[PDB]
Amino acid sequence: GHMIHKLADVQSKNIGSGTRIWQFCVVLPSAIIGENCNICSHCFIENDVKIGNNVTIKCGVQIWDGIEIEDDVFIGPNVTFTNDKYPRSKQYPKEFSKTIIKKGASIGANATILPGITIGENAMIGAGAIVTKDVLPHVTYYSKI
Amino acid sequence: GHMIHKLADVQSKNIGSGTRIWQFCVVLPSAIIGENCNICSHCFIENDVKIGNNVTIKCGVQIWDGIEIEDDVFIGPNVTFTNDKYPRSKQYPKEFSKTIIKKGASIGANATILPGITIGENAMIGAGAIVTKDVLPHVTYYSKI
Amino acid sequence: GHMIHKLADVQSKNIGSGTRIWQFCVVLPSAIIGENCNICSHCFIENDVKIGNNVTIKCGVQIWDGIEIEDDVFIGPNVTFTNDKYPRSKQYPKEFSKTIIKKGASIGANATILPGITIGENAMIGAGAIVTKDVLPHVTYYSKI
Ligand SMILES: CC(C)(COP(=O)(O)OP(=O)(O)OC[C@H]1O[C@@H](n2cnc3c(N)ncnc32)[C@H](O)[C@@H]1OP(=O)(O)O)[C@@H](O)C(=O)NCCC(=O)NCCS
Ligand SMILES: CC(C)(COP(=O)(O)OP(=O)(O)OC[C@H]1O[C@@H](n2cnc3c(N)ncnc32)[C@H](O)[C@@H]1OP(=O)(O)O)[C@@H](O)C(=O)NCCC(=O)NCCS
Ligand SMILES: CC(C)(COP(=O)(O)OP(=O)(O)OC[C@H]1O[C@@H](n2cnc3c(N)ncnc32)[C@H](O)[C@@H]1OP(=O)(O)O)[C@@H](O)C(=O)NCCC(=O)NCCS
Ligand SMILES: Cc1cn([C@H]2C[C@H](O)[C@@H](COP(=O)(O)OP(=O)(O)O[C@H]3O[C@H](C)[C@@H](O)[C@H](N)[C@H]3O)O2)c(=O)[nH]c1=O
Ligand SMILES: Cc1cn([C@H]2C[C@H](O)[C@@H](COP(=O)(O)OP(=O)(O)O[C@H]3O[C@H](C)[C@@H](O)[C@H](N)[C@H]3O)O2)c(=O)[nH]c1=O
Ligand SMILES: Cc1cn([C@H]2C[C@H](O)[C@@H](COP(=O)(O)OP(=O)(O)O[C@H]3O[C@H](C)[C@@H](O)[C@H](N)[C@H]3O)O2)c(=O)[nH]c1=O
Ligand code: NA
Repeated sequence: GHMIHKLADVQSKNIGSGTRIWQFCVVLPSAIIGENCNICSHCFIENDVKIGNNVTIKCGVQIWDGIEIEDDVFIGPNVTFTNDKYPRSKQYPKEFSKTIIKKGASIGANATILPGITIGENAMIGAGAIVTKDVLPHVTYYSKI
Repeated sequence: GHMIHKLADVQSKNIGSGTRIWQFCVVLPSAIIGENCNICSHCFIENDVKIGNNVTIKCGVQIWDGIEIEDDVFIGPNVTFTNDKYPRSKQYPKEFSKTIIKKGASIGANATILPGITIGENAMIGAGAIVTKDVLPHVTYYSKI
Repeated sequence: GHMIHKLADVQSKNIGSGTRIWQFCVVLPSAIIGENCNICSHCFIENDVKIGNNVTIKCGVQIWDGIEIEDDVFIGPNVTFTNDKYPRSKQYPKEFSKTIIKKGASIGANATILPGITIGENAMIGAGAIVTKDVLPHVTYYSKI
């Protein structure tokens, strides 16, 4: 089975065995979540979303439509994803940009990921980084201070 | 009418027709919100706050006392506002700094807005930007990496 | 007494007189919180956590295992802490890195604090800063744009 906290609003039935979803999470009906994930408190997970197995999503993360997370990915707290490069209120694009975070990659706390981004397998994104371009497999990327 | 999610704590009656306020939002009594706004999950909206019509506020946004949002504004997820330039615990200023986000402006995901800031009409703030000075109407501003 | 909002999940009994804990907070059993703290909405507070007296924690803050906050500290909204320098999903270190935020220090909104960091007494961390090294007592530190 999976553990859905009574204080979460989980509307998806597509949740793998051993997955925990914690307090004050919202998960919309079409979200797919694999086995042995940890979805920590205060996350939002939209409809057009696929999350693999053994994925850690720390508190305060929103996963928008068009975002895929592969197996064994770590997403740090307050990591921010985007799917609309030039957002204007009530101006809905035909297609949202797709982001993919590839197997085993890690995104540091409070990093910001621009639309249409690929983060390669086993990459490491520094805490607080702004990711405006694809990060290659196994690369450590951070924003200079 | 307006839609207030049963899992929100909305204490304001000042909410325009067609406005949606989603799960785990807090809205204090004196907040004014216009028509056809979307206040996504996990937002906080204080008392001395005015939000216009057709405003999109994505997840994880707090709008403090002294902040005005004009019509047609887009606020990206996890955008952070401030109203106290030199904060010390339990040291309350006589007046909070005022921020105004002007008609049609857009603030990218996880941007940070310093106190007393004006963001001009139709401006575009890059995701993850730190805004330490006013942004002119129609200007695209982002922090260099 | 202390005020625990009915919409918070506070599991700790170790909460000082005059402390307020607001909506959609999670506080795990072993957390220690002093007197006259304000824990604003949408915070997460883990087990191996000590918070002193008169501490302000604004919305959207997570305090992980290994983090101590001394008296009179101000933590801005959406400040992000970390306790694992090279995070990989399901790879648990023997010891989490310890962070200490020393008496009277202030951390600006949406700042990011790397693991093992000391922020000295009465320091001021700029909004949106990335803190990769200890900040000395009474120093104002911010990330250049
Ligand atoms: C990116 C990271 C892996 C760097 O590790 P590293 O390659 O060992 O880097 P170092 O610690 O040797 O630092 C090298 C330099 O980059 C800087 N730097 C390190 N991490 C940085 C970051 N995230 N942003 C900006 N600069 C950073 C250091 O200040 C140092 O600068 P210097 O050479 O001028 O002294 C690490 O700092 C990090 O960000 N880890 C993620 C932590 C996290 O978010 N955990 C998840 C929540 S628990
Ligand atoms: C700011 C923004 C509009 C820039 O669009 P643009 O003017 O087309 O910019 P470009 O994509 O041409 O990039 C120009 C340069 O600025 C950099 N850049 C772009 N956006 C940046 C940002 N937010 N922060 C830092 N650098 C940024 C690019 O890396 C590029 O650098 P280069 O010239 O060295 O290659 C866009 O990148 C952005 O941030 N959009 C907001 C996304 C968002 O938050 N959506 C809301 C949630 S869905
Ligand atoms: C860091 C801070 C205290 C700086 O105050 P200060 O020392 O008076 O700095 P100034 O306003 O004189 O700015 C000096 C320069 O640093 C820049 N700067 C200021 N704060 C900055 C920040 N947080 N990040 C990056 N640059 C910053 C300014 O743009 C200015 O650049 P310039 O010299 O090129 O014009 C203040 O800007 C700040 O970040 N306050 C925290 C606000 C907050 O988070 N409040 C909590 C929530 S209410
Ligand atoms: C009991 C409880 C837990 N949680 C979440 C938030 C908390 O940190 C986490 C603990 O589960 P875990 O499996 O021990 O930890 P997790 O894998 O998420 O993260 C930990 O390990 C990794 C490797 C570190 O990088 C990370 N910084 C740690 O927090 O689960 C909640 O969100 N609510 C809860 O009530
Ligand atoms: C069903 C549901 C929705 N929401 C919020 C969060 C979700 O993304 C949003 C969907 O409503 P929308 O009107 O389709 O989308 P919105 O206008 O907010 O944003 C979308 O369109 C803009 C133009 C894009 O830039 C943006 N990135 C998109 O998310 O409403 C919640 O917070 N909880 C919910 O249960
Ligand atoms: C009524 C209510 C309040 N709160 C929190 C969030 C809100 O901003 C705060 C008000 O309490 P306060 O003691 O007046 O304010 P606080 O000390 O936290 O912060 C204020 O003063 C400091 C000095 C400023 O730097 C800061 N920017 C201010 O918000 O308490 C909630 O989280 N939920 C609530 O329902
Ligand atoms: Na943030």
